Amino acid sequence: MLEQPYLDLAKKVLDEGHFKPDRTHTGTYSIFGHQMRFDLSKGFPLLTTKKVPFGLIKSELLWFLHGDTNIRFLLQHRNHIWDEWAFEKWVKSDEYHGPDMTDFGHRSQKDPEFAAVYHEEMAKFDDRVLHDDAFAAKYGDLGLVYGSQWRAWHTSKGDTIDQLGDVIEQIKTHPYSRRLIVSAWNPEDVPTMALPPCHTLYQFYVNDGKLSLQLYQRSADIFLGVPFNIASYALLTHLVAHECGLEVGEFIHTFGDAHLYVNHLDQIKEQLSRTPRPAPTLQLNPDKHDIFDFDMKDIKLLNYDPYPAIKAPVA
Amino acid sequence: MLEQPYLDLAKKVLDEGHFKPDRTHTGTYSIFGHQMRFDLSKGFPLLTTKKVPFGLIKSELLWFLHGDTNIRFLLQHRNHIWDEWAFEKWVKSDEYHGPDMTDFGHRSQKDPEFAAVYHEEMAKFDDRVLHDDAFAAKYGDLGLVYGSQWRAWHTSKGDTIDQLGDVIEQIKTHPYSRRLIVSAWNPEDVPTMALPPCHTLYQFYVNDGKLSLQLYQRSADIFLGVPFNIASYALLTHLVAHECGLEVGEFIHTFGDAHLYVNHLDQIKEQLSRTPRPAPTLQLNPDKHDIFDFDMKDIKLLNYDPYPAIKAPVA
Ligand SMILES: O=c1ccn(C2C[C@H](O)[C@@H](COP(=O)(O)O)O2)c(=O)[nH]1
Ligand SMILES: O=c1ccn(C2C[C@H](O)[C@@H](COP(=O)(O)O)O2)c(=O)[nH]1
Repeated sequence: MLEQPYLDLAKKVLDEGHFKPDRTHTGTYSIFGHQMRFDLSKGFPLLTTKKVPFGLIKSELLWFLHGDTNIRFLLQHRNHIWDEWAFEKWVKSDEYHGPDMTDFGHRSQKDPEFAAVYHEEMAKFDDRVLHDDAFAAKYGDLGLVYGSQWRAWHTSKGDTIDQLGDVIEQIKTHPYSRRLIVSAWNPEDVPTMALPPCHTLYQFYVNDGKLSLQLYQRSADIFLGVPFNIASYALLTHLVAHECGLEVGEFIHTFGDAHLYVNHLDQIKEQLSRTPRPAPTLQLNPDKHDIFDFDMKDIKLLNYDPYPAIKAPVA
Repeated sequence: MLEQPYLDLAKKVLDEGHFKPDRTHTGTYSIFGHQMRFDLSKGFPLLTTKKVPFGLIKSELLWFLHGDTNIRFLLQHRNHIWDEWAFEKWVKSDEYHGPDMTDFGHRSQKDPEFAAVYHEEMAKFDDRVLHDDAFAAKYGDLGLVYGSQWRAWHTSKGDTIDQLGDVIEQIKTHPYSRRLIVSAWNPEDVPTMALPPCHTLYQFYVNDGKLSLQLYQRSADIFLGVPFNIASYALLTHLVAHECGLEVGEFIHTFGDAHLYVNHLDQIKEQLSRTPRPAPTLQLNPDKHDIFDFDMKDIKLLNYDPYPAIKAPVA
């Protein structure tokens, strides 16, 4: 059905998987080079064989579209995906006096109480960001995330480029350009970076009255991370169709290392026995139109009827 | 056989082609999103159903690998592909006194003698670049081509980054990195550019002892331009295997708008009736090893037995 392209992508790695060590050797089955297409006029690519939080997808897409870099917008939308990127530098200088949280990702995972001390000093940190302009301003700002790469590229001779906002004036005035790319990869500040962008680039395209978008994902954690990535970029494809006064066609996901983290093998076999359900259908607020100054309430998901959720081990 | 992935890519555009105007409306049949793989241990992807100049492929790849930007290296290797990018600014100021060559690409195409005056003032220009250091230095330097993007990215706080030379120290010391990308797309100087890079990026990958490379081509002229692109990047895949002391696996070509220029339809039907011949096999000089300071003589093609050539109308 609509997601069938996803569930085969997980079976091919279950058959071509080269075991590849990486991580800290930790374990992967991977393929290199894969492309899967979703026809967004049949429905929205949110999985029906795992319940995926559409709420944490739109909160983050609209952080991206507002051009935002600050953990504070996400936290005051209960969406906590980016938190330890900034809870990481909290565990760094000056005011960091007290607990350990020392490359903590490792020890909460293996912990009775290392994790709860991790878990509390983190909400200490979080309801701080929510509450003082100076802490928030200092440590809640990640610097180089997608809102800053998409809406403010940093130039020599200091400017900021709005990459997004210029390819959409470009899709309004020249529908047939093959130069409609946004690149989240700047190669200058990429070794001075903690997580090199994974959505490296995407490219839109107008065929007869309708818009599509293709994405180069440099590395994708098949089970835990692709469920979420398919709907973030098939959301943005509906939103820029919205603003360009166009119709909606295809979302093409193309992949570099597509992998299955090894600690995740029993779980993805379980969803692999489930049978699809019909996918939801997304509609968007008709009367506001500039997506950049949209809020949660203008995006709704109807008839999402998921299977239950499959809980992680994480990546 | 080995190239069979190419000839089907031309038949799918002959069946899915949306006619798309572009050019100056001029004419195209295109698809959006396509991926074709070549297993480089069966042989080299140079077409056997068109004779493709392996000589103009390696001259240009080694310009790229030397980090060169100057029409002069290519001209003193009889390879003239980049010439009118710099013959274009010749038709610009100061010393440009005399002929017309005014967006000339158009009028030589439709010309009795507009073209020969185009054709002579161009060799005037060419054996000039070959002969004075100042003209050559001034107009034979294109500025932003692949040697300058691959081997000298331009940073804020003026440096130049060697993108290539760092991912190969990276493939020698960390074979399993999914962050091995080179991007030829800088989004700052891309509207102040005549031809936005078409090979936007590529990404290498080490699976068990062997190297592969995947390429995102933003726009590719199926008949006249892909024959050449497959062997330029499947050359570079053999050359960096060479230097990393590794083996050779796959070349994955992934595509954005793959198109068939309309003036080219009878010609690509003709090659489409030909039957493959076995592809050549490339060997490289064993005893020199740093590819960056290689010359023509270290790359040889054996048993290339092509069909005849199919002459263009151009793109
Ligand atoms: O939603 C997400 C989150 C993470 N990753 C990945 C891919 C790898 O598992 C890891 C990044 O590691 P590198 O590929 O950058 O080493 O995170 C995704 O693909 N999607
Ligand atoms: O060897 C080549 C030469 C040119 N092009 C292309 C693609 C388009 O035909 C044109 C570039 O036009 P834009 O896509 O940049 O508009 O040149 C290639 O793909 N390969």
